[PDB]
Formats: sequence, structure tokens, C-alpha cells
Amino acid sequence: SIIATVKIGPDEISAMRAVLDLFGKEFEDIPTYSDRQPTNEYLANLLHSETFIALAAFDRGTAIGGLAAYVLPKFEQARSEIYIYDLAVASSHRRLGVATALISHLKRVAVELGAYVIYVQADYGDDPAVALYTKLGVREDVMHFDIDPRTAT
Amino acid sequence: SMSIIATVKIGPDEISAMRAVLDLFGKEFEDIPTYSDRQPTNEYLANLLHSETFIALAAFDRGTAIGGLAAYVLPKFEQARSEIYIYDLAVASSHRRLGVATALISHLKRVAVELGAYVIYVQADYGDDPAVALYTKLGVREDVMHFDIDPRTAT
Repeated sequence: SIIATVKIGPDEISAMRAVLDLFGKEFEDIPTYSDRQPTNEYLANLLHSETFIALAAFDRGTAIGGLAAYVLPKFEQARSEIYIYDLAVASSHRRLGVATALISHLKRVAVELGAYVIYVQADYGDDPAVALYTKLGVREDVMHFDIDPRTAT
Repeated sequence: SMSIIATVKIGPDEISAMRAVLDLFGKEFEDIPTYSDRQPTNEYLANLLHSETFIALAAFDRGTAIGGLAAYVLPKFEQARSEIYIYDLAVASSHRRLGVATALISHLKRVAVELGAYVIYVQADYGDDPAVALYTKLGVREDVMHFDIDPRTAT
């Protein structure tokens, strides 16, 4: 199984929307990812950005893999970090090396960008994500806090 | 641009303030080489500070940096919305338990509303008692796993 990955460009909005739809299905959150999508222009501008990366894998027109990530140019040093925000593999194509291929592609992008590190977070109970990122990287258990900007402090 | 115990948003013409914030990070995180000894050029910091997706907040007591907040604005892909990620936050040990951190975060909320960002989030390590205590009061906590991946190794 030789998985082909592709870096989605601003002239490929449809492929981007297909990836978004993939996210909604695999994360079981269709409205968030399918029913509230940005305009063509917004997606074109975001994909044109140097600090956003969208990778994908397709099989016969169907999106089977998707990776959305940000490039964070650091403030303490002239260095960059790659932050994987969302990663999903179609339930129909699991354990075929799709996820591995995306991350390998992202490494190539990271190298040509001069980024020194890639990171990503997994939820507890997300057994496959934990399995993948454990094999590919070093685990650190941390805490996440969501803060409402509209509430008083 | 806020009066609490003095918070300001650092612009591209305020490199000295930015480096001061960086130096503060190094001392309070006990990692001086990372934050003081390897700092970017004036041009790099000016370009980064000019960016719409980076935010640097500072608290001054006497022209002396006593607080700092460095954050990224993540324009999302699934929807036309934005998230603000706090990367580093530190308060001078000389000004602890004075509302400095709360001030900066209150200032960040204003920036978030102004930008239209719907959420602010931040990560903390186990053992960092003051950060955990602060963030537990200001928002909702969820335990997650962080993974570091080296781009130079094979998959």
C-alpha cells in the first residue's frame, strides 16, 4: 500500500472542503466541519498563507487522509515549530499507512521550512492517535485550559 | 493599551520592550540561554510583531518589565473563526500574587473580542502550581497528551 499525499494549494478549494468533510465524519462532528465552512476566498487566503499547511491523501476521488497544521515562527529565537491541529484517516482506510505518510510528508515540509520540531496533542481514550504518536514521537502529559474571552476576569 | 497595573501591546517599534519580555521569560522559566542568549535580529522581531497572527503583551511597573504574554492567533480552517493560543506567560517573582497574570489575560480577552476570536487557550505542566491554580480559576481544564516529533528522523 503506497499512499500518495498531496499539499493542498489555494486553487484546490474542493479538495480542501473534502478534507474538512473527512474531519467531521471521523471526529463525529459533522456540523462543526461540514455545515459551517468558510467562503472560497477565506480558504484561498488561508491556503496561500505561509503559516498554514494542509496535507491530504485521496483514493479514487475520496479523501482518505487529512492533516491541518500551523507554522509558529517563535519569538525567543529565529526558529519555527509545526503544530498539527487536526489529523484524520478515513475509517475505510485505517492501518494502511495513511497517517504515517501524511506525517512523513509534513516532515519534508518542516525540513524545507527549517522548522526544528513537529508536535501534536491526543485526547485520552483516542487509542489509535496515541498509538501512532507514541511510535513516532515522545509523549508528555500536560493540561489544557479553555478561556472564554467574553466573560469577566 | 490598558490600565490595570499597566499592560500594553508591544508593537514593531518597541524591540527593547520585546527583548525585556524575552529576558523575563528566561529568568522566570529558569532557562536563560533559550530566551536571552539566542534572541532574533531587530528585523525578525519587528516583522513578527508586525504580523496579525502574533500577540505580545507586557506589564510594566517602572519601565521595568514585570509581566509578559506571547500568543498566536490561529485563523481556523473548518470555519471562519479564530483561536488565540497563549504560548508563554510569566510574572516577575518580585510582583507575584498581585494580579499581574490576571491583568495580562484580561487584556488578552479585549484583544480576542476585538479580533473576533471566540476562544483563548493555554497549556500547563504538572507541578507548575501557580499556572495551574490561575488557569483553573479562569477557564475549563482538560487533560491531554503532548507529543514531540523530530522532522529529521525517518517514519
